Amino acid sequence: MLRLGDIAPDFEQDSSEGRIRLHEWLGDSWGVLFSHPADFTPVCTTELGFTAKLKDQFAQRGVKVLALSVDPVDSHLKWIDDINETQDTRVNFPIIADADRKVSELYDLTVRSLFIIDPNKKVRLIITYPASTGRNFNEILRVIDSLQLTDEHKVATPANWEDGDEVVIVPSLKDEEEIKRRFPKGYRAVKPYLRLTPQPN
Amino acid sequence: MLRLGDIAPDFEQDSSEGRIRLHEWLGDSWGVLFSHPADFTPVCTTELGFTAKLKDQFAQRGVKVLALSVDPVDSHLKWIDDINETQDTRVNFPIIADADRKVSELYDLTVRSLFIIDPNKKVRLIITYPASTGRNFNEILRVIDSLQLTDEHKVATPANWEDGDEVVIVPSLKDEEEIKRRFPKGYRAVKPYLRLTPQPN
Ligand SMILES: [Cl-]
Ligand SMILES: [Cl-]
Repeated sequence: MLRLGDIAPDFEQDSSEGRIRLHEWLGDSWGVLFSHPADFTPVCTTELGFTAKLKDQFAQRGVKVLALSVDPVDSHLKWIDDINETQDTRVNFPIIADADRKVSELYDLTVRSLFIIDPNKKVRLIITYPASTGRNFNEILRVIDSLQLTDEHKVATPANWEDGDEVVIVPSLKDEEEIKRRFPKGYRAVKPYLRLTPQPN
Repeated sequence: MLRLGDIAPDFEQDSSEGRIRLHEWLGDSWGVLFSHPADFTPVCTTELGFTAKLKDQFAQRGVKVLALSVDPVDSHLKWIDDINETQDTRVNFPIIADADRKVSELYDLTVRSLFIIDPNKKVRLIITYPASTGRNFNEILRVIDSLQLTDEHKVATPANWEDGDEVVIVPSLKDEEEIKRRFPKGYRAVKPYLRLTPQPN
């Protein structure tokens, strides 16, 4: 029902780091909300492990990270021992306890979803993966870079774009003077609808 | 409404390679159905370009690839010139023309969706990306490898798993004799719920 461009619903809820008021807690930065169906599940253990190891990577992009599970806070803190010990890491982000299902109803939640939330609290990507298959975390960082650049500049990122790669002038932008103004590096109209420009940063 | 574990609805429809009866056309292999909102759009041009370049990669995994757009077949064939010329590639897969919206209603279709379909015609992953952001195609191949392995073996793939990496005994499998039987390479119970085993292939 929740979809891309909708506002990520606010909530107040207990976490392994205390009460989180989502919109306040995010403030200015981008957000990632990772859902886990249960505590003490194996793929999720490796996922959180890896999310902890990429803390520098998210902070450097001004991204704040939450995890969400129905199990209570005291359970999350036992699991954080498991994750720390087995994944050789330190969990350094909040795990929400949704023991009343307050957040789970709002985000329309065997599959596990991930929501990327922008500074205006808009949902910018929903990724749902089945229990069988852990996530690739390079892909969420890449997607965040693309999202940040395309909010600041009138570009889209092509297939197999990585931060720094050549981009595409967004098709809606047709005014020649505004293009000249926004892209001093210029562009190659390899087709009239395919205007390739250096990443303008 | 369409979801993971549902059957990918069958359809007969015109394509740049002729009439496609999806279930027949897939037959035994895995499927990827890539949706594009329109022909002659820039990100999609790079996406199809790249899908064409990975034909060896999909075939080697016994995966068949379709693209879907509302524009008519004669339009797809003009666009295939554009894609061939600008992407330095040869489009070698069918692009469905959905000029009656027959397929678009069935798959519940600015965002563009991708459906991974197994040999039993079940939907195994839905990925929806916004217009701003081209896909990473390493990630769809990785996901396919994980899906194929977890259908054949009672394992899940951990975070940042690549074909060959160590996996996890699926949590539902508890019978010790059946574990011994299925995993002669053995496993490390680093926790009772986190049983790491070599990729059994
Ligand atoms: Cl690249
Ligand atoms: Cl790996």
